[PDB]
Amino acid sequence: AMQSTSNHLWLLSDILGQGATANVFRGRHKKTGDLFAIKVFNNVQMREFEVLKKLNHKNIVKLFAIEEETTTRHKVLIMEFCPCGSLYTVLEEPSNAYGLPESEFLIVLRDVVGGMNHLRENGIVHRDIKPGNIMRVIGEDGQSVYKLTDFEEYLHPDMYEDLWSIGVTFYHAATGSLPFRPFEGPRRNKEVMYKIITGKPSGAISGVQKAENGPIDWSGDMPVSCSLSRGLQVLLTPVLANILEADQEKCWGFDQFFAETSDILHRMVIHVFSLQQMTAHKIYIHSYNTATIFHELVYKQTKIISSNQELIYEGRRLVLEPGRLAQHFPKTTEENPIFVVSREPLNTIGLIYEKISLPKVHPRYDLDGDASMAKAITGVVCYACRIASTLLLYQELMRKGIRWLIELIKDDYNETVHKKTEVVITLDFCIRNIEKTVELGEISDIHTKLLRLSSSQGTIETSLQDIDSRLSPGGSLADAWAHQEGTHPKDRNVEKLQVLLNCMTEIYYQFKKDKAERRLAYNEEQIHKFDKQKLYYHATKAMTHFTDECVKKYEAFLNKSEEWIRKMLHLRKQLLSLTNQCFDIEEEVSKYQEYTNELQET
Ligand SMILES: Nc1nc2oc3ccc(C4CCS(=O)(=O)CC4)cc3c(=O)c2cc1C(=O)O
Repeated sequence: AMQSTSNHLWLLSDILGQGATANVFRGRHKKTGDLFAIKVFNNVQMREFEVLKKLNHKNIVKLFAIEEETTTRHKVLIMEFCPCGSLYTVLEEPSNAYGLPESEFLIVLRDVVGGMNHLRENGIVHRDIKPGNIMRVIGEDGQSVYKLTDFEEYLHPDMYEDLWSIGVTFYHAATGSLPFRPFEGPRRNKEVMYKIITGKPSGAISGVQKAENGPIDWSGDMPVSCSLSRGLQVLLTPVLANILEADQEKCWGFDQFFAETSDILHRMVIHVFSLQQMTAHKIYIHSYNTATIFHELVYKQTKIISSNQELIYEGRRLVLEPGRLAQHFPKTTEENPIFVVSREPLNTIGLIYEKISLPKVHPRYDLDGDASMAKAITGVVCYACRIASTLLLYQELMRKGIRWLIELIKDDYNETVHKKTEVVITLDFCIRNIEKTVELGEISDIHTKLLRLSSSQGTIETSLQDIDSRLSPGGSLADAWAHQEGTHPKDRNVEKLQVLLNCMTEIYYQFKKDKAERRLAYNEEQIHKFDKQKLYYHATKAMTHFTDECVKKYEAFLNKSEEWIRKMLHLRKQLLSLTNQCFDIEEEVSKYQEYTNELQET
């Protein structure tokens, strides 16, 4: 049994979204077989619907045609089918439980901004913009494409009794959670939800009531679990904070919103890894800005002075001209960035993350309880699987940066030998050319000064070959410990966690299907119970392997890194002083090579 039309037909089982106005079915065309989104209304239109046909944009679901059903003669809308679901469906997956991927987040912001701007150029107010009103289509290039279509938690404080729901959506897509949540959720604590919005804190964007009828934990920054880069949070926070307060006097409006959002999307990314702080970063800088502004953003994200920023890329030093535009910088990835080191001693911090534990599993056979329990616990393992791959990246980036920096130091040492041979040759060809010619005080004073030079020049040679003995294998500065301390891709730790993650996701997706069915049979009930216990042994087995292998080896590698940083900073100061002791005596032998060697006489 199913409904049909002159051109389309759809089954009642293939139902997608179910709402108050109408329901949307997955239907096909009678002549082509192509799939469409059929909207059948449960219950002026012929003009306001044909004006939505001509609406053609990448970020808007195309309304193809309007046909009338066969049996009920209901107005049926034929719309573009988006097989991936809505943004809410995307945010339901455990990998996005603590926030969208950073690249995926930019696609959402681009399509959402690009879609509403085309609707404002035509004059359509969306009123309600939630992850449910944002569909997802896979483009011809494999990247997601988000589209608006349909035009309690996403309401303005005055409407609770336009840019608001956009700020709630972007915060939801960035943290994996809502900005304003009471204790028992926005249900019976609905009056608390309104008291949270009317608190008008302005600068703050979050309000978490972690106790029943307790306080409201405000914050102006993103949570630690945010999977966006710290450079992206700095540019995102003021956009939300200025669109999340009831004051129209203090509201931004679309023009300042569209301007500041277009500013973010037009910035390219320069990947930088602070080798001394063991921190990776992303610099959002416009392609027309100069490298001076680039060093400014690095200082605002690492507190390293701009003049002290020494850059390494692909095994060599990197000199940035202060006027060199950002679009001419070398292309960088998260795995091949620009290592920044500084002569000033820096604190070794490492990666900062929110340390979460497994929530306990209840024995109550609750199809809704087990589902909401399985969703949070699988998102925790994803976060632990996320941090595990980040710690592995930090360690492998550390090994390349250290294995490079020792070659850059050995390059500064080899340049010092070049200036040493230039002084030794000058010394010998000037201390012996005097012996050839050899009124006595004018010559004996030279040898009491030429022999002081060759003596202090020799002490440089001894303290140089000492550094050459330190930059040798096993010379109290070898990078061999980096390969024998932390975790490696050979251990395959990220994949070992990904194995237990898929089993927990398959159990979650099954419990998500078990909740749709109102009740289960006796046989299916015991499978829902047996796999609910396996969900605990997988999460417990993963958290054991995560903390007792990934974290321990990481903190052992980091602790060994902080010591090696000091021993490296120590050797750099010596080699710098030893080279400065070569330049000032390269010119001290210049005061005597032309002095007495060239007397005056006709
Ligand atoms: N044009 C539209 N195309 C739509 O395609 C959809 C395709 C798939 C799904 C499901 C995938 C897996 S799942 O787990 O079952 C969750 C939902 C939902 C939709 C959907 O809701 C939808 C709405 C519209 C609209 O215009 O409202």
